[PDB]
Amino acid sequence: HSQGTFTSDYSKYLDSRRAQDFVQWLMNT
Amino acid sequence: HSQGTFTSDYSKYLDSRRAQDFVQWLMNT
Amino acid sequence: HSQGTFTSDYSKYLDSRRAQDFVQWLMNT
Amino acid sequence: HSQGTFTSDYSKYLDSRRAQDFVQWLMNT
Amino acid sequence: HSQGTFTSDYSKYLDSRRAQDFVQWLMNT
Amino acid sequence: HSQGTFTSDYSKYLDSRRAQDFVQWLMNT
Amino acid sequence: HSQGTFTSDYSKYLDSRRAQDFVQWLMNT
Amino acid sequence: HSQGTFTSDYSKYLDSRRAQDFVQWLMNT
Amino acid sequence: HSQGTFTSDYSKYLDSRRAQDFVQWLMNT
Amino acid sequence: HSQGTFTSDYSKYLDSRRAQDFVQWLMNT
Amino acid sequence: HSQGTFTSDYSKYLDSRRAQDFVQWLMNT
Amino acid sequence: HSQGTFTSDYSKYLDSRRAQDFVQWLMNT
Amino acid sequence: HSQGTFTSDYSKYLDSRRAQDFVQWLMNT
Amino acid sequence: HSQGTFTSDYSKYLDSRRAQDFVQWLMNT
Amino acid sequence: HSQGTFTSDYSKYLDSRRAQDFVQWLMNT
Amino acid sequence: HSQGTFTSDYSKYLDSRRAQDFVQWLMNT
Amino acid sequence: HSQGTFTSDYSKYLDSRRAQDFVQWLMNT
Amino acid sequence: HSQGTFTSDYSKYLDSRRAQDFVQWLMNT
Amino acid sequence: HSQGTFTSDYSKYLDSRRAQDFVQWLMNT
Amino acid sequence: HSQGTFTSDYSKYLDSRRAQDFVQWLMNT
Amino acid sequence: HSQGTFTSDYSKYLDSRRAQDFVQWLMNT
Amino acid sequence: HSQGTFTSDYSKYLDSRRAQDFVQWLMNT
Repeated sequence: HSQGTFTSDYSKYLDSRRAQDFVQWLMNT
Repeated sequence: HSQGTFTSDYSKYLDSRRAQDFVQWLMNT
Repeated sequence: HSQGTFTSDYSKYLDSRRAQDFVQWLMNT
Repeated sequence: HSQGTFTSDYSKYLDSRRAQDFVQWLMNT
Repeated sequence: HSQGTFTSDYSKYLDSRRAQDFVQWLMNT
Repeated sequence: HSQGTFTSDYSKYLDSRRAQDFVQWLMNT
Repeated sequence: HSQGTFTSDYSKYLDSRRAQDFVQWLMNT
Repeated sequence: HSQGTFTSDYSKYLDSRRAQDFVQWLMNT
Repeated sequence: HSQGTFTSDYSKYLDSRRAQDFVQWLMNT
Repeated sequence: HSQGTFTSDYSKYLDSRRAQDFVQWLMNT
Repeated sequence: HSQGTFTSDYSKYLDSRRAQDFVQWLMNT
Repeated sequence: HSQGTFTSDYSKYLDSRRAQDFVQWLMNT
Repeated sequence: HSQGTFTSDYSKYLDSRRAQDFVQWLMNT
Repeated sequence: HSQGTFTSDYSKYLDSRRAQDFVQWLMNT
Repeated sequence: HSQGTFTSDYSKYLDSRRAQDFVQWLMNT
Repeated sequence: HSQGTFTSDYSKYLDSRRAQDFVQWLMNT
Repeated sequence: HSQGTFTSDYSKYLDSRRAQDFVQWLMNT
Repeated sequence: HSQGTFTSDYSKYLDSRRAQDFVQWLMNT
Repeated sequence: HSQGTFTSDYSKYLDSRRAQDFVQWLMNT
Repeated sequence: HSQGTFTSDYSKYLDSRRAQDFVQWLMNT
Repeated sequence: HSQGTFTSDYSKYLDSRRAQDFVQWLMNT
Repeated sequence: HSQGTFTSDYSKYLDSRRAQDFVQWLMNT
């Protein structure tokens, strides 16, 4: 697990709507 | 598991709608 | 499992619609 | 399983529509 | 299973439509 | 199974249409 | 099964149409 | 776990709507 | 755990709506 | 089965049309 | 079965049309 | 130019060294 | 040029060394 | 040029070394 | 040039070494 | 040139070494 | 030239070594 | 030249070694 | 030249070694 | 030359060794 | 020359060894 | 020359060995 990146998500929705809104800008000169 | 990257997602929706909205920009000079 | 990359997703939808919206730009000079 | 890459997906939809929308650009000079 | 790459997908749709939309560009100089 | 690459897909559709749309470009100089 | 590459697909459609659309370009110099 | 980055999220919603709204801009010259 | 970044969130909502509103701007010359 | 490459496909369509569309280009110099 | 390459396909269509469209180009210098 | 993001940088150094040092952390729950 | 993103950089160094050092972390739950 | 993304870089170094160092992490749940 | 993406780089080094170092991670659930 | 993607690179090195180092990870669920 | 993708690279090295190092991973579910 | 894809590379090395190192993985479900 | 794909490479090495190293994997389900 | 695919390569090596190393896998279901 | 596919290669090696190494797999179901 | 496919190769080796190594597999169902 030295470089291990463990991700766990459990999702349960009844009559539901998910709206994840993400704007990202990254310019390096 | 030295470089192991474990990802687990469990999904269950009844009459549902998922809207993941992602904008990403990355220019490096 | 030294370089193992385990991915598990379980999906179950009743009368549902999935909309994963992803925009990605990556130019390196 | 030293280089093993295990992927498992279980899908079940009743009267459903899937819309995975992915835009990717990658030019390296 | 040292280089084993196991992929399993189970699909079942009733009156359904699948739309996987993927755009990929990769030029390296 | 040292270099084994096992792929299993089970498909069952009633009155359904599948639209897998893939664009890929890869030129290396 | 040392170099075995096992592929299994089971297909059953009632009044259905399959549209797998794949564009691939790969030139290496 | 020397470089381990463990993330765990458990989600359960009944008749719910999630609205994560994120605007990010980062240009460095 | 020398560079470990552990994040844990547990979420449970009954008839609820989440509105995380974030505006961020960062330009360095 | 040391170099065995086993492929099995079972197909059954009622009033159906299959359209597998594949474009591939590969020139190496 | 050391070099055995077993292929099995079962086909049954009622009022159906099959259109497998394949373009392949491979020149190596 | 409605969504146009124009970036121009002109750089000329004689016997010079550039050290842009940036640390950024952003976790939202 | 409605979505045009024009980037121009001109670089000329005599006996020079460039050190652009960037650390970025962004996890949203 | 409606979606045109024009990038131009001109590089000329005499006895020089370039060190662009970029660390980026982005996980959205 | 409606979707045109023009990239031009001109490179000339005398007794030089280029070290472009890029680390990128992007998992969306 | 409606979908034209023109890329031009001119390279000339005397006693030189090029080290383009790129790490990219992108899993979407 | 409506779908034309023109790529031109000119390379000339005296006593030189080229090391283009690229790692890419892309799994979409 | 409507679908023309013109590629030109000119290579000349004196006492030189070329090392183009490319790792690519792309599985879509 | 409507579908013409013209490729030209000119190669000349004195006491030289070429090492083009390419790994590609592409499974679509 | 409507479907013409012209390929020209000129090769000349003195005391040289060529090592073009290509691994490609492409299974579509 | 409407469907003409002209290929020309000129080869001359003094005390040389050629090693073109190509692995290709393509199964479509 | 409407369907003409002209191929010309000129080969001359002094104390040389040629090793063209090609593996190809193509099964379509």
